[PDB]
Amino acid sequence: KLVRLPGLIDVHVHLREPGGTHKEDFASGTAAALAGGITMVCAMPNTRPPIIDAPALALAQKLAEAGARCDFALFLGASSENAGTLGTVAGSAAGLKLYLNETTSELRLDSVVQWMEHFETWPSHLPIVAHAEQQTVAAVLMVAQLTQRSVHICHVARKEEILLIKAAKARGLPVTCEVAPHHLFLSHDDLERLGPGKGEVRPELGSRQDVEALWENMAVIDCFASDHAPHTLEEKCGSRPPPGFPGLETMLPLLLTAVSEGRLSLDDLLQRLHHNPRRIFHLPPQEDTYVEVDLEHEWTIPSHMPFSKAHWTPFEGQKVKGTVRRVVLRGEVAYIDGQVLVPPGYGQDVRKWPQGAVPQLP
Amino acid sequence: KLVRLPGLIDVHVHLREPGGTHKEDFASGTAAALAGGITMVCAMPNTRPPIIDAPALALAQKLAEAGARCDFALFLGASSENAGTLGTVAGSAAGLKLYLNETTSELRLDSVVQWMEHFETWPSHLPIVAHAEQQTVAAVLMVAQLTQRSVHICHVARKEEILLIKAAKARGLPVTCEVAPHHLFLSHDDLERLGPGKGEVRPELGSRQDVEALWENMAVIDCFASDHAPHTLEEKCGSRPPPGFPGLETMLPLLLTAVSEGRLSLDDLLQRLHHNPRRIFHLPPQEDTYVEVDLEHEWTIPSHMPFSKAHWTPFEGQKVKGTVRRVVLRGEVAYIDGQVLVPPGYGQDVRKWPQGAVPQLP
Ligand SMILES: [Zn+2]
Ligand SMILES: [Zn+2]
Ligand SMILES: [Zn+2]
Ligand SMILES: [Zn+2]
Ligand SMILES: [Zn+2]
Ligand SMILES: [Zn+2]
Ligand SMILES: [Zn+2]
Ligand SMILES: [Zn+2]
Repeated sequence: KLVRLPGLIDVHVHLREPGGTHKEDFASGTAAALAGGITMVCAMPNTRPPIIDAPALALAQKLAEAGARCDFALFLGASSENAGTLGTVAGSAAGLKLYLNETTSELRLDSVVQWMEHFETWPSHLPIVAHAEQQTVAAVLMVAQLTQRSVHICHVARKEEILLIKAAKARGLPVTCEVAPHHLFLSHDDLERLGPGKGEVRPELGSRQDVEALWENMAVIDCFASDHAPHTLEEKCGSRPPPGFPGLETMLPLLLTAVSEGRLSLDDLLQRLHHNPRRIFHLPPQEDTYVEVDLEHEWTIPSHMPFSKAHWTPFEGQKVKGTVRRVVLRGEVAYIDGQVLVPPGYGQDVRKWPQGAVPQLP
Repeated sequence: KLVRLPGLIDVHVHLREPGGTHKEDFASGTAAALAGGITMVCAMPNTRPPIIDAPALALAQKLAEAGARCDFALFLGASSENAGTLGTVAGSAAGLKLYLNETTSELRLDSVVQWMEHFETWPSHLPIVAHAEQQTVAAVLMVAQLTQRSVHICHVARKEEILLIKAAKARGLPVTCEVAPHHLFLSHDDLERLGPGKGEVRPELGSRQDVEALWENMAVIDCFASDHAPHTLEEKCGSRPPPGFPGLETMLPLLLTAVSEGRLSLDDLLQRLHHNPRRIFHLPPQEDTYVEVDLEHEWTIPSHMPFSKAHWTPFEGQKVKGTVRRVVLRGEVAYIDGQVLVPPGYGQDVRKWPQGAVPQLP
């Protein structure tokens, strides 16, 4: 009755530690990951302090080693001051994150020349990922070509963006991309229900035509990733709502529903939540690690999932078919039927495993 | 000084056992694989008897389990009589092999309708690979679309073929392909040296323009695979030369030379000899497995490599930079500097590992 999947990987999560632990911490965010059938996460650097230098990375690594329940890697963040300074720690990170649209004064880059400087100084064998919306996708692709290296585009959300990436791939350019579940399963049609606070997300929800273009161009999508961006309901419904949705606990149930409906195959799903994340980010295998899912159980997403401290979900009310029943991580039962069974600190930094270093020429 | 690589995978080898063991056997062919930095091979079914039914597969599995020194999976072969009969053993094979051009009376398919029948009856979640040259590439792609599933094209050798596959990928069709080293590093210019016997291979050596098109379209190539096709020198130089080159021991040195010359990156190589083979064929990770290579040592390929019983090589005289120094397979030293150190039978059938079954819906 159950289907055994390999350990799934989410390459785009915000776990809020250090500095935003009321929204989520490593322990709660990785519990959410396990309950969503995810056994490895890559955590983004827009924490407080942001992970933009070696001291901040060192702090975040110890906090994750002590709090994470699943395995992880941590991104470094590009700033207006750190190009050329990250070489000694670069290989210990998941990759480098560029925030190319509206952002915090610390990750903010004010000039494309600063993007160039990062592409030129970051080690050429290590991953670079970009938050790049609309024409910014084209712009960062140009910078990647000028510096003759690859780039990965986060959360593609629009017909415009997926078709641009499609055209770049047709020209043989080294670009990969990911799509988040809210851009496949929500649209403008849902903003009346969500309201302008809860509905705030970046990239914003697309039109029906945007959603249909992403599905029609599934072949262009290399990865799914949640962009798990937990904020409390008070923050989402308050005066200055921060953008973002929680998504770790809902991503796999949503996608399994789509598999059961024949919208994509099980293999299509596993390429995008396992094999392609591995190969783009050079993430190591996890020994004795698997996820058991039940594809027959129909349920309705409630007003909040059990684990994320966000304590809300934009998918409330959607019917899904597909449940995570059991997760085994490195030989230990990590999750069964609504209970996480590995403690904070069980998770490890995969970049410290010998098989987790990115291969490079001498 | 040494570069650590993961365990490399060759998805296209002919190991000649059962029935052609003077050309190669599991023990000698997997020694050649290890000396070439390969830790897992997928063996083709055109043996004697050919692996076209459950009894033949059972025999080949035991012979491989007893003789293989590295890990393996075995292909089943499509015949004019076995469509609809392989369902119980299909999941235990690497995949199904279709020989669509000139071949033996046992793997010979006389009608595209027989290709259709195989695409319709072989389990939809399991791999299908095709020897398909020139217009046969287009024909098998059509059959794949009619049956709405994927196909993998073996040894792409011509500008015509890579551009057709390129066009299919631009239309979002589920097709992958592999290229063999002789089609990247040899051409018509080498036939005078090789002669018409040694030079006989299928697909035949291409023109300079074919070779240049493959390099220019590297982005379209998903895998490298040797098409290791050992025949003795007596056979290659005799009256009716069989097509094929040995290649396990020369593939990685040739490609490392190209990396050192900047023709492709180390990552490009590892996508094509590790990550993409894994994800196309759902091959499991190998624990505690790695290859150490030396990228500074310049040497000239001799008249025969140490291990393959073929006892000849078409790459004789080429200068290479790159050597396999050490291979560790599942925690045991398997190869050092010209000596294989694991015995016949150390290798295992990866499809019997829990992590080596192809995931499928209930
Ligand atoms: Zn973002
Ligand atoms: Zn991302
Ligand atoms: Zn994000
Ligand atoms: Zn890798
Ligand atoms: Zn062939
Ligand atoms: Zn092949
Ligand atoms: Zn072959
Ligand atoms: Zn797989």
